[PDB]
Amino acid sequence: PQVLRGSGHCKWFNVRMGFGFISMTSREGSPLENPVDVFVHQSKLYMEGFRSLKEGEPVEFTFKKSSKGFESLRVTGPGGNPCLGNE
Repeated sequence: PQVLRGSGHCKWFNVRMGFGFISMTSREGSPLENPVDVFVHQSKLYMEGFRSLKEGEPVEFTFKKSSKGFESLRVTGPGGNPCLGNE
């Protein structure tokens, strides 16, 4: 599938279940009128420690369109920094 680019913030993250939602607020640098949910699995998070997202943390990511809607491929913090997480 076409790799897509966006940015936004962590909407929520279920640490135990290993997944969450990103609220995507920009696509390819263009702000959205209507932010949209993007699924994110813990395995896609760029960071060295225990992998999760903190609610509200700003993210940049690649994603794809699947039969379920939008799903993350790789997620970082701003400027390609590691995600913050909850630790």
